[PDB]
Amino acid sequence: PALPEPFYYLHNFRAVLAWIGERYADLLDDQERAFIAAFAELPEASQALLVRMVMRKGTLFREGKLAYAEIGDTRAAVQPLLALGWVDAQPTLELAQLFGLLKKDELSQLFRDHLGRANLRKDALLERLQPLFPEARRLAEWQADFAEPVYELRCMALCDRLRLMYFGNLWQDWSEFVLADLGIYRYESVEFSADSRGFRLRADVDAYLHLFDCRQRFDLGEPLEELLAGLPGEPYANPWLEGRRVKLLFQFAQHCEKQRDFDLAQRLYRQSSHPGARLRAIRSLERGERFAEAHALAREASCAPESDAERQGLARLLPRLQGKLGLPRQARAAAPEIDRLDLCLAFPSEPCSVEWAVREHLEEPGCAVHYVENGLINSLFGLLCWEAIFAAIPGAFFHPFHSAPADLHSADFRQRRAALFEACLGRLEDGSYRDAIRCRYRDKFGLQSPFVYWELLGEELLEQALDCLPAAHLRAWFERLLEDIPGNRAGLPDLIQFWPAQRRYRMVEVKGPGDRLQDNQLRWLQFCREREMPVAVCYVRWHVDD
DNA sequence: GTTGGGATTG
DNA sequence: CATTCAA
DNA sequence: GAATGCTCAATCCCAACTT
Repeated sequence: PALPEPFYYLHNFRAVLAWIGERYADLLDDQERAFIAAFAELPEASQALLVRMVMRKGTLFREGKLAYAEIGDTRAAVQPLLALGWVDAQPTLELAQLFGLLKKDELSQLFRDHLGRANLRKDALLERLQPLFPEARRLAEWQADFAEPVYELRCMALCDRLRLMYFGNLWQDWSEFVLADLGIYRYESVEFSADSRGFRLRADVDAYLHLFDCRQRFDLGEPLEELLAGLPGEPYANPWLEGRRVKLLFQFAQHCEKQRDFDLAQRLYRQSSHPGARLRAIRSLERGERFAEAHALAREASCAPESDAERQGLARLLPRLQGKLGLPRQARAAAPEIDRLDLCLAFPSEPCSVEWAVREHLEEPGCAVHYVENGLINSLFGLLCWEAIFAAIPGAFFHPFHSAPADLHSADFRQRRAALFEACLGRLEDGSYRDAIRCRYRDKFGLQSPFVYWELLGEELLEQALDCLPAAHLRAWFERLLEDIPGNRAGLPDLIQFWPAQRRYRMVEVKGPGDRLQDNQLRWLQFCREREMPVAVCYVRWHVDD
């Protein structure tokens, strides 16, 4: 869609280098400063060519796929990069990499004397020929008549280290700059300290890179024996880093449980503080026929549960373990009688998921039904509390592209922000919360945020929600979300219906045939019907006339 | 000729 | 989380 | 009662599939 400067991407890259120079100046090593300075020495076209290679996929390129008009002649622009070693000409290629660079026609002809196989695909061709050609070669040693040179980028690790230093993570690309400049991504602007940055110590960057590496190798099928040997056993000082580690241990354990190695899964879950891990360790011990440990851990956990999810899970585990130890059957109570509404509806032909069906059936004159499912309540929260969620609390925002503060999932996130929350939530006690939300809605429309789904929240659903929802219910929900954000942001009922005449609402969780209530949904039903909130669960059967 | 997936571009 | 498994 | 399969559209290139 034509940004006016043909070098827009190079401009952005220079912006990141400068930014890292001022904010990270104390964290950079010798190789890094040499890279930034050397890059500043490059002629514009070689700078541009570099950034082009960095932003594309993989490290290997054919000269002809590197044509660009701002740069002109590619060979000329690449020569200064060859002199620094940041690009190899004539690298050494594994057969698979040769297969990445080459067309299937060229490859079919090249090895034609070893192909009697069949007409068959490219990946199969690679498979058949790999036991034949294990030894890597330069491109010239593969075929000497191939007339297009091939370049390999050699600085990608140092670039990824720069990316992660600027963004505080590796998932965000440099195209963040162009997508925000084009208005495809619109981020809220925070004014944060000129000393604000993602990483404090160099070793914390080093560690993020090590965990990231570990996840990569695991995803490639590496045995956990050397994976675990490589991880640190001791927990990290930096807590947000210990989150990454602890998540990784968690997935290792899940993989183990899949392999039915229950003792190791238990071990790995037990050394992780990841939310829900203790539960998975009890359940793993039970699966490993280790009942006494499972029971012990379950009693430990029930003394001081981590979450409501953990309370609910122990409620099933404990009695089954008690039974497995031959302990007396302990009396319990029935579920709090979910308030249910049965519907027998036409068979659609064709589907038409069931939630749309109930939503149609419940919509009459006078009744408005919306398929929202925790997007409306979270949105109302994010609108009211916007000014606290985006507060300039130090270390919460270090660059223009945050969709959420960095500490959003930290334990004292609310404490750090305390006043500003009881300010915002306070507007629920006077009348001002409606106006405040409508203005925040108009001001902030489209801005990326953790809790506000704008696509879902049209002006009409906003107005009906505002005038039909009690403020005290809003406060109840909003405090429940704040208490544990990541465990409570999901599970609200599929539908919500409004009767704007009498300003009334009811939420409806929809369940088709073969559908049952998840755990979080059940906790939200319990929470709602302890407030005498209007929730109902709707179970649907289909009618086929024959 | 003709789709369809993935890399690329702004 | 929406399909499969267990009596 | 429980075990498990990081968001844009428009465009260009290359593999696969028709007769």
